[PDB]
Amino acid sequence: ISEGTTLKDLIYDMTTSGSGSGLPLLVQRTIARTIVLQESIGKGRFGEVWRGKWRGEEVAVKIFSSREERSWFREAEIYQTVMLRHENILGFIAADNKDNGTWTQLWLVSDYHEHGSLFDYLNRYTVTVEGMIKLALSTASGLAHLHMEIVGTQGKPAIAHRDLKSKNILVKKNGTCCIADLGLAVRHDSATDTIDINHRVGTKRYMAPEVLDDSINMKHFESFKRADIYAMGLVFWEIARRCSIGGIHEDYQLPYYDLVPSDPSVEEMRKVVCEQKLRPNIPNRWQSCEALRVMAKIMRECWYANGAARLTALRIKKTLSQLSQQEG
Ligand SMILES: CC(=O)Nc1nc(-c2ccc(F)c(C)n2)c(-c2ccc3nccnc3c2)[nH]1
Repeated sequence: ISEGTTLKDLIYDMTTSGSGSGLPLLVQRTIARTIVLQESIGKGRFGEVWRGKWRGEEVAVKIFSSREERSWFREAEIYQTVMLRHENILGFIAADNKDNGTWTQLWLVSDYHEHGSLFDYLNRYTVTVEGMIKLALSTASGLAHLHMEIVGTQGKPAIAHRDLKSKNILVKKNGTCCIADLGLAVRHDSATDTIDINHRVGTKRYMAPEVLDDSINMKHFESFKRADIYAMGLVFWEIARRCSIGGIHEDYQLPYYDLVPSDPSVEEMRKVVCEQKLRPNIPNRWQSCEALRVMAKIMRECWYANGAARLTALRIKKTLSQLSQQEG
């Protein structure tokens, strides 16, 4: 990397470069190793994510714990898949490694979005009925592009987030969300019908019914695409459940808070979803605006305790794409 180069020039030179692929290793490496960590801004089992500057430009640095090396690899593998780089899918910058044995350091460097995750934004603020759409449409524009199975030269195989939730969604400056945390994600090659997979994963909450009572078929790459939606459905609930309309904007709450204890189990969740087939009670005061209902629609159009029955991702994309025209 030459004197004066800016992260912008890198990314630009990249997108507009021959192949729609990430930056050259040696370069990704140079970046990671010259980043200037600022201060931790979030932790987890996956490790911990910090905020840092690269030659002045802020950046996000997710730092895994050697013990969690595979989680690191998968993301690195995926965020670099042939041509996945939507406007709603976390801009991947680089991945690197550093020591030996017990202390090996694994990093993933992305783009920094001040606002943070939805689960934080939905707690710090109260979106507009207008914003509720940008946020919900983008998420949808994203999960679409992720399942969007292209084919040919370098057709991005269809991918399934396998763990979409209010925390793994980041919101930009212009109130545009973007998918993130593709660690548990899986790919699907259409030219040989394969899946690089392998049990019950994801957050014990937004788990779809198929998985909860185990009666799901992993042979067909749909059981995956499907569960993506239901979960993305629960996420919509939270968004509007925190939307303002003249004063009423019920406190933020995680899906199924009044039914099962905080930090649920597979059993405690399997009872209120499989059995009771109960969903987050959509307050009656919801049938107010023409938009607000479209959500309450999709929200149940997703909460079907039946796989195939759920709406497609690409769909909600088109429907909210239209409801975006007529409104605002
Ligand atoms: C659960 C959770 O917080 N997941 C999660 N993974 C990442 C991340 C960061 C860098 C990177 F390269 C990759 C691939 N992912 C982030 C993330 C990304 C950008 C952020 N920008 C500001 C604040 N927090 C952020 C947090 N959040």
